[PDB]
Amino acid sequence: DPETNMNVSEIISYWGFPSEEYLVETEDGYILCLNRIPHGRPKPVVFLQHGLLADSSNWVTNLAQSSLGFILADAGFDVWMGNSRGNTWSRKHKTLSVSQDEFWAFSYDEMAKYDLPASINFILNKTGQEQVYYVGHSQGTTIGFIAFSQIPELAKRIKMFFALGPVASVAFCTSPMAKLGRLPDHLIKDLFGDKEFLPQSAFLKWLGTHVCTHVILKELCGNLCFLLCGFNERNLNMSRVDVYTTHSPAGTSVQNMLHWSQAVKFQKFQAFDWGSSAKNYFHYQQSYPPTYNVKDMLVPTAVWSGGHDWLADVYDVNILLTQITNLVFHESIPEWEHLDFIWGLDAPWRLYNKIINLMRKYQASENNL
Ligand SMILES: *[C@@H]1O[C@H](CO)[C@@H](O[C@@H]2O[C@H](CO)[C@@H](O)[C@H](O)[C@H]2NC(C)=O)[C@H](O)[C@H]1NC(C)=O
Ligand SMILES: *[C@@H]1O[C@H](CO)[C@@H](O)[C@H](O)[C@H]1NC(C)=O
Repeated sequence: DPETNMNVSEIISYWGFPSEEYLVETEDGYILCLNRIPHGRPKPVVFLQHGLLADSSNWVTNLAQSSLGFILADAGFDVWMGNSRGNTWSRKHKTLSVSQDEFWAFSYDEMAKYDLPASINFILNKTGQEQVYYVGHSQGTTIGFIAFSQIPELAKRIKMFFALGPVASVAFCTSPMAKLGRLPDHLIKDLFGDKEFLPQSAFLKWLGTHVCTHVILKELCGNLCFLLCGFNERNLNMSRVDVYTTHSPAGTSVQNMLHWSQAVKFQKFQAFDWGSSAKNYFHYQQSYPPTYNVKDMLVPTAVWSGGHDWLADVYDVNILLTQITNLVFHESIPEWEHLDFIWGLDAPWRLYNKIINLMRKYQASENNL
């Protein structure tokens, strides 16, 4: 497969689409790579945000008529895809080197606080548009829930929020992440260091111990993304595995994994606990981390969840839906697993078509004013 050892711009150009990349600088000096599909093979803007240990690839890794990024371009949208700090394409800084611990001293807190405002405000300036549609998967969902409840000036800029496999609280997840999560913070630091989260073969074998055993592929259990997220074999293109395997995982910090462990352990949707009153005060101007309330998020939201989703589990998803003021739509696809939202064979007709039609319903209402 030519897409395996290709960059995200090369994949877009391979499928016959216009490709554009942009370097954006955050308020805290990180240099993010934005991917753009300006037209199909001024238009309304859609911003696609990847999840845990992923990248822009996620929206352009199936075929031209089965990948969200590509179908949105063909449906008449100006497609923008974000890359979270620390991944393959966003591992540059104005001052810091990738060899310094301070470079990796971030979690999804900084992604929501600095990556999203910088990325969205760059787009709105470039296009001249006043608003964007926001689509998030997995961790991209939580970045949205934080950014849009914490930054009301940014929320105003969002027409509609499409949450695919939504994650706020991760209190009841049964994914191998709750296993890594329930280890003490000092042990995670001891095993993986203070920089990039790079687990070796022995750790992934331990994380995989009798949880990834009623699977045909099994090579998928060696992959960090497939392991933490979970895959539905009834709905994956098992011939495309090497494309998914090469592009994912795409990189994150040990601190981001520490934050996800704190989310499992404390069962609270909050900012990162730095370990002491003094350390927290140095970051938040208070001794305990600020809590994030989904009730403060007034953006019109459309939610898709999977009944067999390990990470964005049924129990946590049901709690979340009761907290979304202005829930426009919600659907639970009973057999879907976490990765089905981005790589499901049936995702174009059970998901991608509904997203396009809700955007058009919003457009019809807009054009009516
Ligand atoms: C499922 O995966 C296979 C393998 O990635 C896809 O087949 C490739 O499709 C492209 C575009 O049509 C061709 O250029 C390749 O030569 C095909 N073969 C291989 C082995 O890469 C297939 O189209 C995917 N999609 C579905 C829905 O089956
Ligand atoms: C992607 O590959 C193309 C072609 O080699 C190159 O021009 C571009 O700068 C690359 N982008 C990144 C982010 O590596």
